[PDB]
Amino acid sequence: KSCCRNTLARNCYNACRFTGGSQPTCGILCDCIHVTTTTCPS
Ligand SMILES: [Cl-]
Ligand SMILES: [Cl-]
Ligand SMILES: [Cl-]
Ligand code: NA
Ligand code: NA
Ligand code: NA
Repeated sequence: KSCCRNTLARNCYNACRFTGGSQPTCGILCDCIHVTTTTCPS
């Protein structure tokens, strides 16, 4: 349920997940967060 600060960080996150990274890992490595709601903070 991912949320990233910009598109460079977004690509970071998707590639991280695809090559085996857990949610918390990918959030840490790509400066992203996970929410239980339908939208992210600006
Ligand atoms: Cl996970
Ligand atoms: Cl991991
Ligand atoms: Cl997280
Ligand atoms: Na993964
Ligand atoms: Na984990
Ligand atoms: Na982790």
